[PDB]
Amino acid sequence: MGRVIRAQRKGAGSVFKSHTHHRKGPARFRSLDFGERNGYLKGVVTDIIHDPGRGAPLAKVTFRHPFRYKHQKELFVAAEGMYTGQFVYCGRRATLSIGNVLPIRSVPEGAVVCNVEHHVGDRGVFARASGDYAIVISHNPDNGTSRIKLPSGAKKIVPSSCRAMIGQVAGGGRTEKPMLKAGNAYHKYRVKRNCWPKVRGVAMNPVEHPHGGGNHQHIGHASTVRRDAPPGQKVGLIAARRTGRLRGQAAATAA
RNA sequence: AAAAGACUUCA
RNA sequence: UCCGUGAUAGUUUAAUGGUCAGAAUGGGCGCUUGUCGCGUGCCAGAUCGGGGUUCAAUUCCCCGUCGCGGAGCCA
RNA sequence: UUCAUAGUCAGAGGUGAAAUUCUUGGAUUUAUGAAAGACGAACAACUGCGAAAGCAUUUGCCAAGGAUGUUUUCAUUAAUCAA
RNA sequence: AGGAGUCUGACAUGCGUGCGAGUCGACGGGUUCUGAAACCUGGGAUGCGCAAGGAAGCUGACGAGCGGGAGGCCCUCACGGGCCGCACCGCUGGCCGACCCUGAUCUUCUGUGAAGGGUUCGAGUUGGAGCACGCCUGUCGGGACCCGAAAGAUGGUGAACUAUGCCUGAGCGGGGCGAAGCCAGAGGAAACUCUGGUGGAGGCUCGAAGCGAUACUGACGUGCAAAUCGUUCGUCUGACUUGGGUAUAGGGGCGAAAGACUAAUCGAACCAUCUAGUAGCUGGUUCCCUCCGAAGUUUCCCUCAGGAUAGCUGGAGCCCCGA
RNA sequence: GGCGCGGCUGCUUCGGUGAGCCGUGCCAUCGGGUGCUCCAAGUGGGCCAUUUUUGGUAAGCAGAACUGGCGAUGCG
RNA sequence: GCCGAAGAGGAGAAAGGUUCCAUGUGAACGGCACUUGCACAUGGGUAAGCCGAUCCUAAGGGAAGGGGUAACCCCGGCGCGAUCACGCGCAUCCCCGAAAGGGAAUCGGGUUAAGAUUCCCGAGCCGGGUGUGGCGGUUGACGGCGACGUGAAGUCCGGAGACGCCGGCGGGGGCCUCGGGAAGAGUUAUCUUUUCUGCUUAACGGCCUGCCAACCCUGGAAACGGUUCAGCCGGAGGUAGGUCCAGUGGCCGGAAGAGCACACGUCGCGCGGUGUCCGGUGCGCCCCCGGCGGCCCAUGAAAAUCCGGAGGACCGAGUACCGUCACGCCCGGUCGUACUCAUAACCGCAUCAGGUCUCCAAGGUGAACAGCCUCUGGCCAAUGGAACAAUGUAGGCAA
RNA sequence: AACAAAGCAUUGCGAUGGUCCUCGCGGAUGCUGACGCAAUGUGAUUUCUGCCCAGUGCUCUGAAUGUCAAAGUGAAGAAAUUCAACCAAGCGCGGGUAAACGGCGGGAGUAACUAUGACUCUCUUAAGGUAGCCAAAUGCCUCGUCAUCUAAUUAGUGACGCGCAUGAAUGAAUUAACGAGAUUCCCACUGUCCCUGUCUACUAUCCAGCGAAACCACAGCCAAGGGAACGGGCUUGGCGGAAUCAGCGGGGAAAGAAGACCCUGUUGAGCUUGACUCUAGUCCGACUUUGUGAAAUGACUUGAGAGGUGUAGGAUAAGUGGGAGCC
RNA sequence: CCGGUCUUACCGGGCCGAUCCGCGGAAGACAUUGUCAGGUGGGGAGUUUGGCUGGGGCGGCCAAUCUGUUAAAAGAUAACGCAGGUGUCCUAAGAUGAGCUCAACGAGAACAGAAAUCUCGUGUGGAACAAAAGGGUAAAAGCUCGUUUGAUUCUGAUUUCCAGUACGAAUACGAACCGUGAAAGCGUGGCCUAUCGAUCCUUUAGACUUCGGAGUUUGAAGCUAGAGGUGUCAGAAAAGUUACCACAGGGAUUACUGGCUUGUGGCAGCCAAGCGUUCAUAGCGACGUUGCUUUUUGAUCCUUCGAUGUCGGCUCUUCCUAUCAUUGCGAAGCAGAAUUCACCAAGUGUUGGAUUGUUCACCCACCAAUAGGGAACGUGAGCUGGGUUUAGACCGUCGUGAGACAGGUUAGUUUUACCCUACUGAUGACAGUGUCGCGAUAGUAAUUCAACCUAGUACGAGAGGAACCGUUGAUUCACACAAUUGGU
Repeated sequence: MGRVIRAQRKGAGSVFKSHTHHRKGPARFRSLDFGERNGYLKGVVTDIIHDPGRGAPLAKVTFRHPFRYKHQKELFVAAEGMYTGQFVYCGRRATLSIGNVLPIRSVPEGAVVCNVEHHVGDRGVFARASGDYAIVISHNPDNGTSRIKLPSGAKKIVPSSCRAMIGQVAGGGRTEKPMLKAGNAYHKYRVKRNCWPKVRGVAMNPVEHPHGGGNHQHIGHASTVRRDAPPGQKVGLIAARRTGRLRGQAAATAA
């Protein structure tokens, strides 16, 4: 049989983890007391600070409104075009301006949003990463459902009460340009949850992977491996729909 | 609104 | 050199239950067409070499020539 | 087109002819409703405008340019031009 | 000097001794010496026997010689035969259950049971037995004559070595080359261009501290050293080097993945235990003498480096033909 | 071993025969090289020579047969 | 003669664990001698308010439900006022975790065989904790256009500490250096003299000509002007100029006719001299420090502590209220400190050519490497003797 | 030359993510969000990346038909035991899918000089090797053949060439820079060489002192022969004055290691897989947790009705007691 | 609004002052656990993975069974010994009885050749009997015809199995029961010589037995007998790799050195077809045949697996002769003359380079010629370390894969202080002394070339082109010295 394949090493352990202490703080969207046509939540962006845990920026927002419990703060997710000294509005009668957060119901159809909730008050799930955005296609006055298209193209049915932020996430185009030092890849790995560099399965000797062994390097068996297959076996193309470059489309996806 | 291709050189 | 794996018409290549052998292409003959070709009807194998068993062997054994794959450590 | 809902049967799609495709797990075709994306039919004409490329939903905003008419200014100031 | 047939059980025996169709004694009490033990005794325990068969019902006799050949007698005695007579072996056949067949008398619910035969198996006579301990010898066993491997398993102890991570510090002489783009000078309508020039980017170059470890296939090779020395060679602002504090622990970890690395131990760490593993394999197994004196063949066998069963041997008893 | 007497029996005609059995009498060049029982051993891998072989060019080959020796046998 | 970033200088971390100092020995050690020693024996030495521990918090060791797991084992009111005694307010807890992250305060001279920034002598300061008076002030401060300089419960907001890499200007430091040239030392087969040491003093109470950066100060009013090493800056008002703030291990000057030797000259004391010398060069951008530009698919710790903004209920009469000066005092209650730190004190079985961390990158010529040096300083490794063949190992040169 | 790498592709993932550790809590995912995370293939640039879905892998839809477990459910039935009906995922039935595993052959005849073959055939098993490269770090034959270079070159380089057995992300070709990587040539130079010398140093040697191990059944001459066929010693021959110093290591099958090779042993161990058997994990159906009801559509009591398909018989003799009369 | 107070006042307490009333979301009889069922399931774990055998593989059956030969044996008898069969096929391809007798050849029949068919004559085992071999048999055991069912049940003495060991098989009976047949008899499977499967379980057969108060149904348990898998045939449920390896052993067994052999290899003799114009023997020489060597290859398995260090090379000593050169020779198809073949002969020589790890061999210029063969393929307590031959890696080929190849490639370690012995070299007693000597005996030193004299002679048509001494010098080796030249 074998010594454990790296995929089990994910598992638990100090080596597989991110530097979670290092991450900058929780960036959850403030669950509104109530009302909010301008300023029972008014923010000023004061600063824009990088998030190591995702590599795109946050905007530092204060947020100052009262009560007790009152709760306010802090570093909310940046959208494109957010600047120091711009106003942020968070809630139901917030102005429809980029950087403001409000429930989907309040948003006009055809407006790009980010930090969209799965479930109301979870504060925001979908459209997060750099330069991505969901697109709110349908509402109507929809008591029942607000239809949003996520960046993959899947059309998601969400409760109209789910809040989102208008605009697309900052940092777009990050993906376009090539890393162009091994060392650039290296530090970028250090920050995230990953064991790098990666040795190819074929490169190893048999004990380390299903791919390993053989004088010349090659996968002894067919690469694409079972949904049924157990952990340790399941490597390569897991249960692949198709392979090789030709004749597909993006995901389509029914409701 | 057309199934269907060729066809040696110099005179 | 050892263990595995085949061969059937000019060529590529199906097939059986022991009594029965095919296809496609290529080719041989007509018709298309002014003439070739595209197309259209017609035709034609000692099942590798070899011996044995049987009522009857293309089919069941054994050998061999060739073409294949796969092994051949610790020097 | 997709989604949902209504109803419903043996086709549909497509062409030269067909097949691929789609198809009983109820399609397509049919009605209404939603969201998204694209484009502006009808209008659009031997037609108008920008220096040219080009530019066509109506509608609102900033701001340009060519007509004219004035006889105001420079009173012939100007023209074309490789780089 | 130490260093190998031990220990006792079972099952089978040899040799011996007491009673002998039963024998056989714990445990208690009774009692001395002695922690002992002994003796009397109830007599546990109910073996092996005393007769057997078989799934189970349930059933269940002991008479005979024949031959060889022990020995007595009769005789008659130089010889000698006749008879019985039993050892013991060979040979014969009936019986008692089981199987199968015929079954009387008859009982008359029901079936028992004379006579007789076949058949194999076991049993019974002239082939009548044991028990008990001791002392032997074997077999199997328990570590099983003794030593001798790699192992597998459980639970602990290791990241002071080393791998990777994290935290937080520290280190990199000096020199070379010259990316951003802007000045002047100069051109063009613009676009932007030429030449001088500045500034300095870099898993950049030559190289110090520091890291690494290519070559002599040198020196050493019971060393300075359980991987060292000299000289050579590579890197040296980076995916770099490194101090400390520190994660991740055994088919698990860690690996830029070599089966590399986890305290001199890694294709599965170390410790202790299971454990006196287990070895058809190698080695060894310690006093004298006597009588006789090998096999290296045959069938079976996951069988051919062994078992098994005869074959080859030898002892111990019993008896009196054979080329 | 052979004979006679007497009983019983068999297989194969209500048919012919011996054989078997029992009972009873009669008459007849070697020389212990040897039987039976219990329990135990190494084995349960050989060799060679001679003779006869079969394979193999052969072989200090391989593999049998028949025997004597070595193994386990001194001494000359 | 050798050692030179330490093939052998100084200070230390870990680790050792008394190895240190002294005296006395010499059986064993030291791979040999030994009078010696890091061997043996006996005595002796380490002294902290101001060094460090200590307090904080960082990967994480986690204490704290519930629950798997028998189980081992593993994941995830308190506080404060308040004096008369009593009531009021809130959100994520609490310890360990760096003797090299962060941090309240000390130097100079002297002295011991052995300690020493540790005791002393002089001087200073801190922290923590009760009294005192000078007065600076009083319906909670004047001055300076301004900037800015010279009370107090309930209650919110917060810096410093506190932070990456590259390049790299500026201040100035101790250096290196030169000369005027003291004071005093070398030395001349044969001189000019030069050459050499040497001229040195705190921490810090007080003064500063106080750089850069910010001055959206004021004031001025540039459409081309100012200005850098470079980028730049400006009419959301440039350059002048009237102002500010504002560093330092940094100028001054005091601490300080406090101070031990440096050297010579002296029995001892003393006395003189040096310590109250002058001036400057060399991007040595070195270490400390303040700025700038550039850079990252990569963004560079936290808390303790120090410390103030507010925004204020209450309280301000010959009564009564605060806060730097000064000052007076007490406390200062814990542990550690020796020595080695390595070709002999660590790890490696050894007095092992191995391995093992920080600072001293400013010692002189030459910065191409390497060498040589010197007032630091340190050393001649536990074997010698006499020849010198071949063999061998290091190694030069060969027509 | 291995690994990494930046760059290039497939695939899984809609969040309580899929995936890893874990009985579990929970954690790691991720205090992230498809421009993200995992799982894998290949490996800068540049030009490119052909054909095959038959087998294997995997995936898709399956409201319909042959196979497809258990339970509940029906039949015989005292049980139970035998049988049925229902049927998931899974075989079947069908498709997609090679930058998935991988594959890319076979033999023929033929031109108006011969030569050669543009031209006509199919089969295994899906296809039948395109661009390139090619005497290859892949070529057996083999030092292939030609050329360069050298005197002379199994080397090296260039060209050819049915390639024993090249070839496209099992990546093909190509290629600047880089390199303690592999091979070759030239100049410079030289003691590597002709061919050895002298010289230094420390050893050596000798002296004083200190003072070891390995190893040791064995006395220890040569040439022959013999012998278990590789004798220091038997046998015959031949030689030898001992002892001691220094050396060259010929021999003692010299010491040093119970051969790593190889064979066996009903030995071990790591690894593999479509041997065997199992065990986690995943998918899927059922049972508890568990409470409701629309009806559509299955079923049971009573009660009141339409009627009851064996030969002949108008039609109603399905089959039982009753049975001479009920209004 | 109330209370307290000093009611031109001050304090406390309650209510109202943007509200009455009555944790959030999602989702819900699912899901998630708990449990069970089917499917996938080297992710993990435990395991196995057939012998023989001229080494194990790899091919093969010679792990069961028959035979002619082997086989010397009455019986028993080996080899991967020769030769070849059986693992089926048969209710007629059995049984019996009556009745017939061949295969085949000649002769005869228009057509028919394959021509049967039909006839006659001769016809002894040559035919016929399913099937190997072999042996057997002529009113049959073979043929023909009818009938029949005994290929029935149960039992077995005994032989084979095997000298005593099982299943199997045979060779007979008896008991029961039939047939045919005239019957006597024959008939206990196949002409004969004999043609296969335990053990649990299951299956059924027949009858009977049995399962713990009585009583009654259901099944179970069982005796005796037959059929269902074991061809690894006297009976396992069952694949590989390891070059990462490990262990116990074996020279019981390989590679490998040695030894035996000597087919192979090398060399020779004999004979002499034949060719060389003619001429066997100047030369060349087949077929055939006998040998010698031990230095290639093969064979064997004696020696070592508690260890024999590998190839190639280098250097260093020694040898053989089957002689390449040199000396002396003989013949010639030897006019000179280059030569060609061969005799005696081992003294001395036998080289330097290019490719390749190479040995070998190819090539180049040399040379007088650049011989071959042994000494453990002489030579690792000398060296070297390129190949071979570990662990890393690539390519090609094969394999599902681990991984493999007498397929290629890059990288990849060389321990020891000499006790004995051997020799080189130095010491060194006894004896009446030192020195000078003798010389038994022991080691070997000179080899070869070029050129000149002879001679442009001999010999020769010519072309070309010799000898002996006499002279000079140099290659190679040895000893030695150092004036010179050269090094230091």
